[PDB]
Amino acid sequence: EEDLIQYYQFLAEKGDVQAQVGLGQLHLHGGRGVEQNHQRAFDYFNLAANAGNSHAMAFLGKMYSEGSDIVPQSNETALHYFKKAADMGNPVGQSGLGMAYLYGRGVQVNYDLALKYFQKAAEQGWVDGQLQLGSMYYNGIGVKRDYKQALKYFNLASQGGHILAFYNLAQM
Amino acid sequence: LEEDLIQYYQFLAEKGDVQAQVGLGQLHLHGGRGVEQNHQRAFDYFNLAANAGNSHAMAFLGKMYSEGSDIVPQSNETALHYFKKAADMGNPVGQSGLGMAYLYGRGVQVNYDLALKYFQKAAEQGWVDGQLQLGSMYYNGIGVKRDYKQALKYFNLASQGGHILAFYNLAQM
Repeated sequence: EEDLIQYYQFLAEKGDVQAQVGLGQLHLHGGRGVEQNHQRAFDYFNLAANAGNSHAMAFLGKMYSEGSDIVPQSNETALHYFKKAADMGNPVGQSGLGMAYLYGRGVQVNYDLALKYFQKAAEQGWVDGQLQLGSMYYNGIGVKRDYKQALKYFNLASQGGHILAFYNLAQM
Repeated sequence: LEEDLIQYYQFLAEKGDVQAQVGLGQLHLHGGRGVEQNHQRAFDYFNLAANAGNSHAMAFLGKMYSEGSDIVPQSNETALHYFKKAADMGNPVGQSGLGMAYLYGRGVQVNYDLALKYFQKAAEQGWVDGQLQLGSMYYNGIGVKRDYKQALKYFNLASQGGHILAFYNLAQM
């Protein structure tokens, strides 16, 4: 079991992008056998992102949107990354741009754009995108109020994004 | 007021809403948010929705038929009927159903080629179980020659909850 973690660090060192992102995330939270390190997380994420991995880009965007002493907070490079991610089209990126257009974070407030981004994320099962979309329907922000739309997306979010999510969690 | 929503769903299912029939069916199948475990109402909702063309309803039926109960008397041949209807429509649960069927010759002749290809189709869709089956086959060289790295890829996917982003979703379920 320890060998599997070291094997992964080995494959990541040799350019396995999947391994870089996976490990990046485990250091970001502390994991299977992995001790938590934001340093190692940011470094892995830069590796995979420079290789073009959309998930890595989005993780960076997050770390810049919510800055620590290792990654100092900056909404401008968080935007840079959410936009690279979203172009490809990663739901986390789509959500990020969504928030930016909803609240004018580094961009002019634009409710249609927000709406379309949250919808794109929401379709891909991204619970947050669904929550955001639900709020906009509930509060009639991007659109005219539809409590039932809100109900649909809130329901999806509560199921974990998809009716089958339970079963994936049932084995995790 | 959650009860009012459960009743609102009962209302929508009763008026032909396929999603609501399937959703409530699932809640009755396991026992859930405000809902009592009831295999009978589960089976009725699943039949209602399957007749309407819903792949999830079909797959659920396939499941309670491969795995018999007192309500649903076991028949892996109709379990196969439904897994095949679901799989025809891209449903990962169905695809996985055929996969098991071919892996272990349940109501069908053993065929590792088919098991492997059905598990691939389901795994592609983030379905943790299909990823596990596929991983097992590569790891123990069942359908093909042992491919430790393939095995590893799918085990990793499974361990992440089917997708690297899955943890973030499943944390809010």
